[PDB]
Amino acid sequence: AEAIDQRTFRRVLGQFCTGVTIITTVHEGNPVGFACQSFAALSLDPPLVLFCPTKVSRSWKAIEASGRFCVNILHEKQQHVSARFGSREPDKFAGIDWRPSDLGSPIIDGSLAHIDCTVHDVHDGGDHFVVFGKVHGLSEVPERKPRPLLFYRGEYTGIEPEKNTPAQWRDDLEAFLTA
Amino acid sequence: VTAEAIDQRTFRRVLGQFCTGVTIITTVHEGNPVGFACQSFAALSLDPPLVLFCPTKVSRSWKAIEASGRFCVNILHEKQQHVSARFGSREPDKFAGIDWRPSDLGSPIIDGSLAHIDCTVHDVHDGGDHFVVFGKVHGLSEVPERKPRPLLFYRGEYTGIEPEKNTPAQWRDDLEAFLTAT
Repeated sequence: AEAIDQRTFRRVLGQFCTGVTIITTVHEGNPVGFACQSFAALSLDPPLVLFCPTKVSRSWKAIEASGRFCVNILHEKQQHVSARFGSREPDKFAGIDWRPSDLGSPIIDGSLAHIDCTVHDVHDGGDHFVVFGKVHGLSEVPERKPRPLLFYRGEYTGIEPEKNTPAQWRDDLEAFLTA
Repeated sequence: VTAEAIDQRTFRRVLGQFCTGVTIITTVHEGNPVGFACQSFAALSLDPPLVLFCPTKVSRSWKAIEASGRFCVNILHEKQQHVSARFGSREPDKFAGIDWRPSDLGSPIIDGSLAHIDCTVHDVHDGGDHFVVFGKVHGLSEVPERKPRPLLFYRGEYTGIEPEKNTPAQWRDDLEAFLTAT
């Protein structure tokens, strides 16, 4: 009954659709990363983001040690990259083109956007941590078609661009960070 | 030394490249239903079962949620763009013309939503010009069943999925698996 309760959490929370990130660092010379969907924009002033690694994550411990990370937001053509980071295969950056950011963290070629960060604060979050990052630089790749990789009810998907609709807002007290 | 190095227009443009669902987060306070639209939501923990959301420090709804001690998260269907629009307006009664009923804890469920999650306030942290609020999950539901077509927000616009793109996914590394992985 414990395992069924956990299956229900996974299914119901899966109804909230998200993009997909790879969060990366370099620790003593080698590139390190993990796939993550528990990402959000947090604050404009100061500029902050958050992400939620598991308490058992090996990749987060490398980020904690360096104090630096880059967030790569994935394009739908990068489904293979996400699958690679999700596996137990060694040498995860093999065959994947990348370059260091201004702070030294891996930027993956072909992404929609990247965000160059330092670790700002860390909190306990049950069986996960919540990590705040301070933003030091960011950009989107020009002329790449805006088609994000999605994750919804346990499967990869993408958008139908014919559905794109302008949004108007008036309540300034509750403004989205991205409007 | 106080540093200002990030342009605000650039922040909004770049962070909009991360696509999200759309929620309405609700409570009852001083005999009235209260709610707001929010994209800063995430699944947080399995054991214990937790979620998080991030209201602005100036939020009217957060003051009501803080006082009552409880909230319900409603995940919207693509045909509910009109609900998100009303909650994003300055109308004095936002629940007018929108069908709703109380959850087991006593917070508004929006009829026609894809799913809802019934919570109590668990902890609260400072997050710059926002707060980060943790909720303890007491109930959750994805019925009555509706065709699985979520309302999305991407690059400052509403959108939706192409269901022909839906593809199964496998995850061998248990130490890093998503909370919602099958």
